[PDB]
Parts: sequence; structure tokens; C-alpha cells
Amino acid sequence: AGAQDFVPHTADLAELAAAAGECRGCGLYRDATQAVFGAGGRSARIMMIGEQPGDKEDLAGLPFVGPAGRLLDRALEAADIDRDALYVTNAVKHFKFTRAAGGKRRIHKTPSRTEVVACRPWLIAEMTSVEPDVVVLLGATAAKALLGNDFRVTQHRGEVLHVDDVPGDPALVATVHPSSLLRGPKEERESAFAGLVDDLRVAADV
Ligand SMILES: O=c1cc[nH]c(=O)[nH]1
Ligand code: SF4
Repeated sequence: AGAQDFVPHTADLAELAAAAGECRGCGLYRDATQAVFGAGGRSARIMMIGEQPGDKEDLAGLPFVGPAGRLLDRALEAADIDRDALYVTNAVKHFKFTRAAGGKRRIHKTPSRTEVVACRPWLIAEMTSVEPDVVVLLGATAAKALLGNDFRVTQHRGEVLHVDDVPGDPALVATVHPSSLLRGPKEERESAFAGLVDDLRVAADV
């Protein structure tokens, strides 16, 4: 059942976000500071979904406000997409993490498929509330949430996909997670950034 009994019968994003603050659909709510719901409005035509809030998001209450968010903002700007017009959220709403000794931050840990499926009712409610024309899946966890646990982002870059069990049958575009472009060889990061821009443009051109 997961988060299902915690999701209210409302499409109002403010009411949904407040209810998510109360969610116990999996165990992640316990150590996290708060739930991080999506940001944006129901008029948005483009919904973007990441994996989970990170250290900064857990305390800001907003998605994509750390380094990965800054890289995403650079990609959106290059793609001529206004972040204010998007609805941005994550597959899981509570930060899953650990700390390492000497660490400079809390380290995100990958949600289990079990936690993703537990939290999915929130994603469904968000999609029902926003009725996006296109959904950008940033990274493996988000893409698998809607396209299946076996889905490989690397094999379907910037392809326009459509599956039958998604609300409103929006177009789906799976792409690299912005966090992946933060580190690595310069030429590899630059090529990967260009591909993210391409994928965002495909989505915006739906
Ligand atoms: O909101 C956020 C921030 C970092 N990484 C994610 O997947 N989502
Ligand atoms: S991660 Fe999702 S399902 Fe789990 S407690 Fe948080 S909001 Fe509920």
C-alpha cells in the first residue's frame, strides 16, 4: 500500500504537500527533516522528476537547490526553458542518507525499488494535479519509477516514450541525472551536458 492511504482526494498542490509532510508510507520520513514536495504550478506543461531531495533540499523544503540544481539551471537556460514554468519534483519525498566521518555533507543513499513504489502515489497525484504534456525523468531511479525497474536511461537517451499506465499519457523523456555531470573528465562532462540540453529541448518541443 505504501503512501496510498496518506494521499488526500485533492489535486491542490498545497494540500498535497501538507499531507506529504505527514506521510509514513515507508521508513524514510523518520530521519529526514521534512518531506520535500514538488515546486511549481498546475499550469506547467513540463514536469521534471529527480530521485530524492539531497542534503540542501531536506533543509530548504524545495527541490534542486544544491549543486545538481545549479547545473540543471544552466542546462534549462541553454535550452531556453524557464524553471519558473516547470513543475519539479522527485520520485521519493524524504531524503535517505548517511554521514561519513570527516564528511562535509550528508550523503544520499539510493532508494530501494520498494521505497520508490511506496512513494509513487505522490508522483501519480502530482501528475493528476498538473496534467503535464511531457515528463522529464532525470536519472535512473525516476525513469524506472514510471518505465520499469529494468529500464536503462543510457540506452534510451532523449527518445520520446509513452507508456499506458501513466496518467494523461504524457510524453516521457528520460535523461542523465544532473549530479552525474558534476564530476568526471572535462570533455565527458561537456558532451554529457550538451546531451542533457538536447533532451530538454526534445521535451520542450513536445
Ligand atoms: O531535488 C533534488 C536534488 C538533488 N537530487 C535530486 O534527485 N533531486
Ligand atoms: S519517502 Fe515517500 S512514501 Fe516514504 S515516508 Fe516519505 S513521502 Fe511517504
